Amino acid sequence: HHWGYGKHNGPEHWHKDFPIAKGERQSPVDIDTHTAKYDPSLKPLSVSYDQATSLRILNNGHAFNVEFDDSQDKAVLKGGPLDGTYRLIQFHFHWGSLDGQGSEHTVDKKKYAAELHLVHWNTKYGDFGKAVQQPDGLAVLGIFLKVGSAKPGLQKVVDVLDSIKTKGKSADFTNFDPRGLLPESLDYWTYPGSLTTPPLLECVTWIVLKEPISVSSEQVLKFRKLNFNGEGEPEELMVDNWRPAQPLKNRQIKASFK
Ligand SMILES: CNc1c(F)c(S(N)(=O)=O)c(F)c(F)c1S(=O)(=O)CCc1ccccc1
Ligand SMILES: [Zn+2]
Repeated sequence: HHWGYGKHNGPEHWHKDFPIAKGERQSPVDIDTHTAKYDPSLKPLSVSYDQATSLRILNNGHAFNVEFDDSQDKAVLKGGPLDGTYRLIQFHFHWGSLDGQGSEHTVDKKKYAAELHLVHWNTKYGDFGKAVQQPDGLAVLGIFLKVGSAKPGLQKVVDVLDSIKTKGKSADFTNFDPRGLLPESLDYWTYPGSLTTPPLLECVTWIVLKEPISVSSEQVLKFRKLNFNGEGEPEELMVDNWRPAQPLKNRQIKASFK
């Protein structure tokens, strides 16, 4: 009876195994755009993905993960609100059963169809597993997806999904360039928060871009053909793998713009 994205094992149950679920800096949150504070001290985000080296794509049972070789100083996130250098380790998405839901963060209560998480760890902690044990261990760049025109830089991911349909499947995934997933603007909101799945560790500086990317209905439809189950088990479509917004408690969301 492990955690997941259903009635008896979904987000409202996670606190029994992971009591930090009711902690002081949980994610996601609703972003109140009127209450977010413009912070003229915030720097432009520096996203340096030119040398990123993707390796593989994996269905981990609740998302698909595009993994990068993070053993050199390649794909890094810096600036913005961050004090160090954070290295890209992987990206994944959260999405809905319907276009009207799927994002984890919300913007004035608006839910997007999906949300992309580009996950980076602080190089001062040496590796990802040590970083998640620190309050400044991770920087996650969150990007909303809306349904409209296709995202061409997404299609290589979409097309490999039929090869990783079920939990535990992987496929080689080299030469994927994550710059194809970024909107034109790097304007953002930022706040201190957590992993949005168990173990829910309070280790994340969230950086959420204001500008969504467009993907086509056919692209998100292929996300929804994935399965939470393993091969040879009853089929459970991988949909609604998002945590709802959590209490903001004693936090301020800062805006890089306006
Ligand atoms: C990639 N690591 C990761 C993560 F990025 C996030 S999120 N949604 O970005 O805060 C999580 F919520 C999260 F829980 C993890 S995990 O590696 O500890 C547990 C395994 C896992 C892997 C992929 C997606 C979610 C959780
Ligand atoms: Zn995520």
